[PDB]
This record gives sequence, structure tokens and C-alpha cells, in this order.
Amino acid sequence: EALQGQVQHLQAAFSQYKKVELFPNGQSVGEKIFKTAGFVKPFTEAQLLCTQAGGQLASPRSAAENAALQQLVVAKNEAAFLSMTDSKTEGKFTYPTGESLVYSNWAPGEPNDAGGSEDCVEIFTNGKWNDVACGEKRLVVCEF
Amino acid sequence: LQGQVQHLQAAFSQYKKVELFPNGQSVGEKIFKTAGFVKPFTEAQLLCTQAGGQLASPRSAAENAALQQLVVAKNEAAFLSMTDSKTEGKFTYPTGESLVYSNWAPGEPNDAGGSEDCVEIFTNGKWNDVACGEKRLVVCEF
Amino acid sequence: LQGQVQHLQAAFSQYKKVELFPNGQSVGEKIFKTAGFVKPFTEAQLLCTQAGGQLASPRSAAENAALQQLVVAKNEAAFLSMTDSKTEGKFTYPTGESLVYSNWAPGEPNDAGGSEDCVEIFTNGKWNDVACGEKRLVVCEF
Ligand SMILES: OC[C@H]1O[C@H](O[C@@H]2[C@@H](O[C@H]3[C@@H](O)[C@H](O)[C@@H](CO)O[C@@H]3O)O[C@H](CO)[C@@H](O)[C@@H]2O)[C@@H](O)[C@@H](O)[C@@H]1O
Ligand SMILES: OC[C@H]1O[C@H](O[C@@H]2[C@@H](O[C@H]3[C@@H](O)[C@H](O)[C@@H](CO)O[C@@H]3O)O[C@H](CO)[C@@H](O)[C@@H]2O)[C@@H](O)[C@@H](O)[C@@H]1O
Ligand SMILES: OC[C@H]1O[C@H](O[C@H]2[C@@H](O)[C@H](O)[C@@H](CO)O[C@@H]2O)[C@@H](O)[C@@H](O)[C@@H]1O
Ligand SMILES: [Ca+2]
Ligand SMILES: [Ca+2]
Ligand SMILES: [Ca+2]
Ligand SMILES: [Ca+2]
Ligand SMILES: [Ca+2]
Ligand SMILES: [Ca+2]
Ligand SMILES: [Ca+2]
Ligand SMILES: [Ca+2]
Ligand SMILES: [Ca+2]
Ligand SMILES: [Ca+2]
Repeated sequence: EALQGQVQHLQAAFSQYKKVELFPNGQSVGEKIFKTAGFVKPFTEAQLLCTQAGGQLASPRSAAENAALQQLVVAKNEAAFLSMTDSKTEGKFTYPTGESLVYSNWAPGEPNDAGGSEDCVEIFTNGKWNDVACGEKRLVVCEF
Repeated sequence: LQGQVQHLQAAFSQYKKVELFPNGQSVGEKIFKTAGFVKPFTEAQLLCTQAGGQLASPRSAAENAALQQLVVAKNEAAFLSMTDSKTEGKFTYPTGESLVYSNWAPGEPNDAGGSEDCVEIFTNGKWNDVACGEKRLVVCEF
Repeated sequence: LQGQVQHLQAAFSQYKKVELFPNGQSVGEKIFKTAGFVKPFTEAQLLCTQAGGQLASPRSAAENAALQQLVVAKNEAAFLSMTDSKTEGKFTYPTGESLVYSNWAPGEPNDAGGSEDCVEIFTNGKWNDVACGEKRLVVCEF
């Protein structure tokens, strides 16, 4: 009825604002949304900002999701932090839920745990991953 | 249709979260959002009103703390909407009513030089009456 | 349920307002949003298209004035979507149709050096055909 008309007018308007939101610091892949803050921070600060924002750090679980996140990295020309760490068990990277990686896109020779102190993961402009020290400043990208 | 509205709040709640990052803060049904730049009061008041809202007007300790976070993130003191321009010494909201909450810094308000009618909020959340001509961070509320 | 859906329009209308501040402008059913930075035409045109829209395409004085404010706010001339790349002298929208509105500055378009095929908009709302390789403000429309 009349209400049914109100909602279809709403999805129309909402879909337009979805597009407006993701410009220029957002990327949607499936039902997941990546958004970057535009600046660089250490892991702990990046993880904090993302969690208080109601989400978490970028967690690519597929090639499609990895490609979408990659576009933000290319656009900002800055390697970004991922949520996965091997702090608990060295060599074994896990999501915040604790489960093991269901997808990875390591660069050649990575992860190498360089200096025996590389426990966080970053993504380059080519979409490849590298384990890097969590104290380094990288692009803050959250997922919602 | 009944399912579609339930599907809609789900998407909207997600878009809600995406929107407020990283320049927004929600406290209750109020939303603080910063422009990222500094302006004199008249321009700040202007930009917020044309945007469909008004300058940041914290009415509780919770709201003041949320607004404070936007200030800390930008490392820039921000303008509030309240002024004692009409009646000196008595600061009021745009509606004209008196302050229902205040967090003045020690010794403030002092009306320094006899020409301080606007209010700014520091990175520590404390308030200070400052000249309206000064450039401070633009933070609106919606 | 009807109360629940109108409660949704209320929340969306608020987030509508939050979204457009401070880099957005809505005129009619069109939304202009700026990226805040400058890029060459091809890069600007690219960013807009992958974002789900296209470059700023003012079709009326009302739309042109709204786009103008983003330019004023950033103090940087912005690229429009219209070009005379196909047939020199004949500017067209991405759809291929001829201009239904123009606000050319005095003496424009002049195709200076025989190599000006893109259009920029100044802080005064006037248009100028300029070389597409130049870096201008990126403003898209949705
Ligand atoms: O813009 C400088 C300073 O202004 C604000 O602090 C103010 C300052 O007053 C100064 C001076 O600005 C004023 O003209 C004379 C008038 O006799 O008094 C002082 O020399 O300091 C007082 C006391 O600390 C403040 O109450 C007053 O607001 C403030 O925005 C500050 O952040 C800023 O650097
Ligand atoms: O980036 C410089 C200037 O570009 C735009 O104005 C252009 C400018 O043309 C130049 C030059 O390229 C041309 O060969 C000679 C012809 O006599 O004129 C100028 O030296 O100025 C003309 C007329 O003023 C414009 O039509 C032309 O677009 C513009 O973006 C401007 O803001 C900028 O400074
Ligand atoms: O911060 C310097 C450097 O750190 C990272 O690369 C280091 C290491 O993690 C790699 O395994 C090796 C081999 O490629 O190179 C470095 O030692 C990267 O984040 C890199 O971009 C950065 O410059
Ligand atoms: Ca490790
Ligand atoms: Ca380790
Ligand atoms: Ca490494
Ligand atoms: Ca006074
Ligand atoms: Ca005063
Ligand atoms: Ca004072
Ligand atoms: Ca936004
Ligand atoms: Ca030509
Ligand atoms: Ca031309
Ligand atoms: Ca010209």
C-alpha cells in the first residue's frame, strides 16, 4: 500500500547516499564495507580507532575482498594494517576471533618475522601481504 | 515488505557506523561532526546552519566527552554555539535559554579584555570564553 | 509498522545532513561531493566513475551555484564532466547530448593554443575551457 511506496522511495534514496558515503575513502565488497581514515597510525591505535568506531581493522577473507581493499591502498598510496596477528602463537596468524587464516596473499618470502619481531600484517599497493613490526605507522583501514 | 524494512535498518546501521568514522561522534540521538578545519565563529555558525544543524552544543558530561574526542583527534580547540553576546556574563544556547551544563577551565569565564563572548573547548574538555573573531575548529551537531 | 518506517526516514534524514557536511551539496535529487584534492581530468573522471557516479555536470543555474560553494569552500577551481574532445567547439555530457546550460566566463570558450577541451568552474561560478592535463579540484555528482 502507501507504506510500501514509502520504503521503495527510501531504498532508492539510501542507495544514492551509499554511493556518496564510499567516496572517496570507502569500498564495498559484498556486505562488507572498507573505510580508511586517510592517515597513518601504529597498530594499537589503528585497532583502537576501528573498534570504537563500531567495527574492526581490515580483514580480507577473499581475493575479491582483497582487491576491493587494494583500491583504497592504491588511491592513498599507503600500505595499510590488517587485523591479523601472530602474537599469541608465532608463525600462526589469526583473525580477532582466533581462527586461522582462510585466505592469504603473501608477498614472496613473507611472512618472515624479520628481526624476530614482526607480528602484524600490512597490505601493499599491489595487494600483497607482509608481516611487519606493529609499531610502524601504516594506513588505518577499518571494516564495517 | 515487512522483511525489507528489517533488511533496511540492518544496512542503515552499518552505514551509520561507516559515516561517523573518523570525524563523527554519536552520543544519544545527537551527532557531533567536525569539518577538520578552523574558522571564526560567524563562519563556523554559518557553515553549521546551512548544513542543517548548529554549532556543537554539549548539554551533558557525556556529550562534552564525545565532542572532546573530536577535538583531541584534530588537536584543535573547537567552538561551541553558546555566547553571552546579548547579556554579558550570561551564556545562552541559540534558543536563548541558559546553560544547563558547563565545564569551565579554572578562572573562566573571565571576559578577558572585555571582549570574550564565545566559548571554546580544549583537548581536556574544559571550557574557556574566547573572542569570537578567533579561528577555532568547526564542529557541528545534528 | 508504519511508525517504524517513519522512524527510519527520520534517522536517514539526519544522516543525510551529516553526510553532506562539509564536503557535500544537495540540489534537487543531485548530490555534489568533493574529494578535497586536485587531479588531472582523466584521473578525476576515473575516481568519479569507480565511485558509482560521474564528474560534476551542472544543468541549471541552481545546480551550478551549489557546485560553486564546494569550490569556494576549497578555494580551488574544479573540473566538469563536459568536453569537446569528439567535435571541437561542441561540448557534450558523458551521454553525448549538447549543453542545456552554460555559464562561460567572458571570452570563453576560446580553445587557447588549440588544446583546451575540458571545462573548469571558478569560485565565481563562471566556466572556462582549460587543458585536460591540468590538475583541478575533483568534484563528483551522484
Ligand atoms: O589567543 C591567545 C589565547 O587566547 C585564549 O586565552 C585567553 C588569554 O587572554 C590573554 C590575552 O589573549 C588577552 O588579550 C588578555 C586580556 O587582558 O589576557 C591574556 O593576556 O588567557 C586568558 C587566561 O589564561 C584566557 O582566559 C583567555 O581566554 C585561549 O583561546 C588560548 O587558547 C589562546 O592561546
Ligand atoms: O594555468 C594558467 C591558467 O590557465 C587557464 O587560463 C587559460 C589562459 O591561457 C593562457 C595560455 O595558455 C594561452 O595560450 C594564452 C593565449 O593568449 O592565454 C593565457 O596566457 O588564459 C586564457 C585567457 O585568460 C584562458 O582562456 C585559458 O583557459 C585558467 O585555468 C587560469 O585559471 C590559469 O591561471
Ligand atoms: O620499515 C621498513 C620496511 O619494513 C618492511 O619490510 C621489511 C621486512 O618486513 C621485509 O620482510 C623485508 C624483505 O622485503 O624488508 C624489510 O626488512 C616493509 O613494511 C617495507 O615497506 C618497509 O620499508
Ligand atoms: Ca611473527
Ligand atoms: Ca612474535
Ligand atoms: Ca616481513
Ligand atoms: Ca560582551
Ligand atoms: Ca562575555
Ligand atoms: Ca577567557
Ligand atoms: Ca562521509
Ligand atoms: Ca580539441
Ligand atoms: Ca576545445
Ligand atoms: Ca579557455
